[PDB]
Amino acid sequence: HMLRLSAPGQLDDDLCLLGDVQVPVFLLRLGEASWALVEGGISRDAELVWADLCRWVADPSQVHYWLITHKHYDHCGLLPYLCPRLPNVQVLASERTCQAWKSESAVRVVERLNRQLLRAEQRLPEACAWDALPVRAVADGEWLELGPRHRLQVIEAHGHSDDHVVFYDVRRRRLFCGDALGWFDEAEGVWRPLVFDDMEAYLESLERLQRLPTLLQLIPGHGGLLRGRLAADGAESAYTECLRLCRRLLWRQSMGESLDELSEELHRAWGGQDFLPGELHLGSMRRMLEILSRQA
Ligand SMILES: [Fe+3]
Ligand SMILES: [Fe+3]
Repeated sequence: HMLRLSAPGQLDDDLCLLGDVQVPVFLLRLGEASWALVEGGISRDAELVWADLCRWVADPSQVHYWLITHKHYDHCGLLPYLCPRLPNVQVLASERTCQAWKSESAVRVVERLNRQLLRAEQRLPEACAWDALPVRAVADGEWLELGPRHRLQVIEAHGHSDDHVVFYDVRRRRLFCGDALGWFDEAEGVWRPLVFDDMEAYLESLERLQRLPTLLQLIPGHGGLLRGRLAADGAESAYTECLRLCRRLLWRQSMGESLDELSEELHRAWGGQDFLPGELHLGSMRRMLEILSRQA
């Protein structure tokens, strides 16, 4: 579709999509000899993303930054496998995201979920320890001076997860929004909410993101780049779709429907029977509905 760029390769003068559009890694060209990556993908894509990267970057020591929106397994799975191959990279993540990588139990969930995505054929590259990643914690509101033409602000955007941040390039009216708006369903053309931590924070984050200067490019954690009206109206539409889901929940609960019943229905109606993102399955759908039920 015209308003959505969802193919691997070049997306803008400074911007490329690496790997699988469902779990993409974005490549920013910061200068003649300087690059950044945005989003951290899934572990099993290490060699695919590496192969794509080397088509654009002849010298991987020129990759200087890796920006991470949140701790979910599908947004940091590549780090232990590709960081050893990027000797100059600095991983930029929020305080709470960095904390997840020094938690034994959290690292265990991330690795189990990523291992489930391995094909029987493949073996992962040699990994460095999660607590040995070259990370620099970034704070809410901090300006990331990545290069002479790349200045991105860190914006706290909790609610999808308790650590989630977004990255705003105001020069380009470009927002890397992770999962904070949900999952864009390219079938129906609408956002599907992904409220896995706190509904009030998720909605509050979307209110603040609507107050940004009008977006030209909106780049979520899954599905590629959105432009035109999809970017300009994205945060508002995601807010609307979350309220719409709340109302549907309260409607059907008050007709005696159990959450498991509605979890099944919604999972079906959104296409769950590799269409939905890996993080939106019956169990996590059930978790989101639980969260919305409690906060309403
Ligand atoms: Fe997520
Ligand atoms: Fe995700």
